[PDB]
Amino acid sequence: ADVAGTSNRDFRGREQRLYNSEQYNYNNSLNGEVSLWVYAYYSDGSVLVRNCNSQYKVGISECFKSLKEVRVGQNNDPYDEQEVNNGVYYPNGGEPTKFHSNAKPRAIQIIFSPSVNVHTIKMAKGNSVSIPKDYLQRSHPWEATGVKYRKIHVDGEIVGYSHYFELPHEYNSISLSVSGVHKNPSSYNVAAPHNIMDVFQSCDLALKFSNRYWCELELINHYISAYAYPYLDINNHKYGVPLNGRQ
Amino acid sequence: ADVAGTSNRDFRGREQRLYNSEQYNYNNSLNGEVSLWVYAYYSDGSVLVRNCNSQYKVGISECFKSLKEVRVGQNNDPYDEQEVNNGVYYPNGGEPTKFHSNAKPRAIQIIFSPSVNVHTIKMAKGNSVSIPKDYLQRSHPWEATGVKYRKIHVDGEIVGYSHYFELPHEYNSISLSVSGVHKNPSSYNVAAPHNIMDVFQSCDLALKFSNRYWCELELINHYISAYAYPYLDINNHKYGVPLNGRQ
Amino acid sequence: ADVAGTSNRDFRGREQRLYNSEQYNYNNSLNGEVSLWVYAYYSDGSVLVRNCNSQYKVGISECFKSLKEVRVGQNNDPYDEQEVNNGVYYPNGGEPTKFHSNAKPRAIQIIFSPSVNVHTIKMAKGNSVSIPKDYLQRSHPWEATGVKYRKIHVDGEIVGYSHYFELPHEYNSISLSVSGVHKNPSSYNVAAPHNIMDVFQSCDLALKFSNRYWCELELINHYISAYAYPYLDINNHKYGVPLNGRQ
Ligand SMILES: Nc1nc2c(ncn2[C@@H]2O[C@H](COP(=O)(O)OP(=O)(O)OP(=O)(O)O)[C@@H](O)[C@H]2O)c(=O)[nH]1
Ligand SMILES: Nc1nc2c(ncn2[C@@H]2O[C@H](COP(=O)(O)OP(=O)(O)OP(=O)(O)O)[C@@H](O)[C@H]2O)c(=O)[nH]1
Ligand SMILES: Nc1nc2c(ncn2[C@@H]2O[C@H](COP(=O)(O)OP(=O)(O)OP(=O)(O)O)[C@@H](O)[C@H]2O)c(=O)[nH]1
Ligand SMILES: Nc1ncnc2c1ncn2[C@@H]1O[C@H](COP(=O)(O)OP(=O)(O)OP(=O)(O)O)[C@@H](O)[C@H]1O
Ligand SMILES: Nc1ncnc2c1ncn2[C@@H]1O[C@H](COP(=O)(O)OP(=O)(O)OP(=O)(O)O)[C@@H](O)[C@H]1O
Ligand SMILES: Nc1ncnc2c1ncn2[C@@H]1O[C@H](COP(=O)(O)OP(=O)(O)OP(=O)(O)O)[C@@H](O)[C@H]1O
Ligand SMILES: [Cl-]
Ligand SMILES: [Cl-]
Ligand SMILES: [Cl-]
Ligand SMILES: [Mg+2]
Ligand SMILES: [Mg+2]
Ligand SMILES: [Mg+2]
Repeated sequence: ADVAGTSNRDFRGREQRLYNSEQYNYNNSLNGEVSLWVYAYYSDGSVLVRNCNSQYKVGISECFKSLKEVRVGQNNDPYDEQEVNNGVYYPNGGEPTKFHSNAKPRAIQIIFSPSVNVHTIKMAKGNSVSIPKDYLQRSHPWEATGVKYRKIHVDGEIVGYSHYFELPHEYNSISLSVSGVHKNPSSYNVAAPHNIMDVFQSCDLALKFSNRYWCELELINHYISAYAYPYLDINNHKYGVPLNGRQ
Repeated sequence: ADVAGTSNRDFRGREQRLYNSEQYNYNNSLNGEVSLWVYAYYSDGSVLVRNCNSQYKVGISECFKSLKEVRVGQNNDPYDEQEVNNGVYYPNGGEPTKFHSNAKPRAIQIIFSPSVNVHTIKMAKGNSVSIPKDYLQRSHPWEATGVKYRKIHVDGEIVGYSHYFELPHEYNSISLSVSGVHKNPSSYNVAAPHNIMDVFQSCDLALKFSNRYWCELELINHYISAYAYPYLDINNHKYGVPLNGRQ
Repeated sequence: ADVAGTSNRDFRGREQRLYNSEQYNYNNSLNGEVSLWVYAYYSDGSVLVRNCNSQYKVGISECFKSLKEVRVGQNNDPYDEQEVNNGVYYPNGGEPTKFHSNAKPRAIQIIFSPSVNVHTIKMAKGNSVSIPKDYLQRSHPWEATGVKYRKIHVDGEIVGYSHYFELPHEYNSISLSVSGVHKNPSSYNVAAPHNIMDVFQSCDLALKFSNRYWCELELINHYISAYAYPYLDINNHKYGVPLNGRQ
């Protein structure tokens, strides 16, 4: 046989490159996943991830309470934190023993898989009682924020998209929903009658994941890297696995 | 300049009236919210609200368990109340220490924003195991109850719609889902192929809110009134903010 | 009058047969329910049921954590079980006091009502972090498993469909979503524009039920049999109520 890495008959080499290319392009096919991660960062350094993986379109919807840090199996002062909720839903509306709950997110990162079309991204960053813009009567139910999404590049390939905003002020008390649609460069509407019921089933079939990791290092190591997910850390370091045309 | 309140050149006055009119009519545009509140009233006077706010259509789905009173951070006798659940799912099916759980709702109020079309309202008021009408085989999955919805009028304007039913009998053990569609007097189908994927995204983007307020006064003060929501209290008093054509 | 059971004028007899036939065929009409049960079996003999009942289509979506046994109001070692979660999401990723959590399901049974079309059934049996097939890039978001569904026959009638798989190995750590579409032998697309918004409302109106029964006997007695649901027990015994053309 020919010698490895010296000719066009390194079929092992060609097959490796095709395997990676097939995965990248399958993901971008209408058969492929579109994935969304919402990361809530807490002052103790831990990070809640909410993930959804689905065909055609994907989303996550959270309220003020559901974004708050919960240390499973540890003390979370639930009565006091309910009083925090009451005090955040209406000024002077509760009697907690604290001014600022350390369970409040300090920041949010939204990351999409590279199979999203950024022009379809929508976000409702609402107030603490789940209104998009102060009052329902004046609220568009979303903002289209795609132009703010940064490309996560690795080795010249887009491995994902990130929108990051901090919540450093005392009044940064939010509710949050996010939605994105899978790329479709064809003119075949996946939600027209020939395929519409499959998009309804995709709403059923969407897989969700949630966990609170004790720090960003642990998240990077045992979540992001373990499962070939894209990420951007606090030092602007990019994570992900480039696949198209690559060995 | 002209003197305030004496001529057609009170532009401040005209702008105020337009601001309010724009909010009312924006809410009724296809860009606007449609909102649903389900209020569960408990014997201790507290009130659970479940709220969802979304474009195009909106709904809430609850089971017997999820409607039960939960006092966050206080004693809820969870084992005993699981035995209540077992005893309510099947007669003589549990061993709780009580005949009637005070966590059971005594009444339900359903309120829609004025941007709902009442002809589209649907409700599945089911039994304790989440069947609409005793057995699945005979169950239509909803009832269309719009004709029972009362207009909440303030200053001659419809600020919302209410359907209220008490659950005063021991056998009033329910599951509950409710759905309504945003007004659309145009013939443009928001869920036809030109816009269908946006209605799917609206399912993602819908913002939800839940809280248990200690009484109806507190609910009126720090929830309803605070956020310009419609309401009807036990004394048939109407709450809401009239906007169309008004300063 | 004629004597009972001796002539074609036993109208009581004819009405009984029609009552049962009407229920069976109503269930199969587009007005009827389609229902899904996911049963998670635990080593202590208890069984979690997740049920959804809806028009047009139905589904259930669970993650690794949500399938785990929870004994309401009893000790569940929540910190230790969070460490189990960490150790199952990534090998050697936690520090629980155990090798195998007895809260892990030992098996799953999926049962559909007889009103499902088995060709529409889809399942995403994913890994512990809610990826269908190890990595998102290579994942079709479902498998179509209808050919594996067994008919639950009683008295020669199909009363439901079952797919059952055990999880007996230590590496059988899963996430799970399932979806099925209601029979529609007509060419009228229930999700084409004439009726599409009603299918969106059906997503709102779907009723859900969850409970953990202490054993299969109790499940059979107070859940399955009580509410005329189909079932298949560990001894391959079939349960359900035959209705079509029957008294
Ligand atoms: N492209 C490129 N890579 C370099 C160079 N010098 C060092 N490198 C490293 O080599 C890596 C690329 O190697 P290859 O993947 O084999 O080269 P390639 O440009 O991708 O070409 P093919 O994969 O064969 O089509 C990069 O990730 C760099 O870190 C250079 O001059 N050009
Ligand atoms: N319309 C009306 N309001 C009265 C009358 N007497 C007292 N009011 C009070 O005045 C309020 C209405 O005042 P306005 O809003 O300035 O009058 P309007 O009828 O709405 O007329 P415009 O807003 O200028 O178009 C009502 O809410 C009443 O409580 C009356 O005779 N007619
Ligand atoms: N069909 C049938 N059933 C039998 C026979 N012997 C005993 N059985 C029992 O009788 C039951 C059926 O009785 P029926 O329902 O009155 O008879 P059928 O065949 O359904 O006929 P119709 O309901 O009158 O149309 C079955 O469930 C059997 O358990 C037999 O020879 N033929
Ligand atoms: N020294 C080099 N000279 C020429 N091309 C390079 C070199 N290093 C990498 N490349 C190529 O440049 C392209 C972009 O790779 P690069 O490493 O810059 O991506 P990146 O990870 O986004 O970079 P960075 O994260 O440092 O901004 C790839 O096609 C890669 O093969
Ligand atoms: N004394 C009055 N004479 C004439 N018109 C009035 C008077 N008070 C209010 N109105 C007008 O009548 C219309 C209805 O207002 P009204 O106060 O009756 O509404 P409402 O809050 O639904 O009343 P209620 O709650 O007392 O039944 C409004 O256009 C308002 O401007
Ligand atoms: N002894 C019998 N002779 C003839 N027909 C019978 C007899 N018993 C039942 N049947 C008929 O046969 C058909 C199938 O009934 P059967 O009792 O076999 O259903 P099944 O409950 O699926 O059976 P099994 O669970 O024992 O496999 C029905 O129409 C029934 O009326
Ligand atoms: Cl494709
Ligand atoms: Cl419009
Ligand atoms: Cl029909
Ligand atoms: Mg290369
Ligand atoms: Mg006026
Ligand atoms: Mg018979």
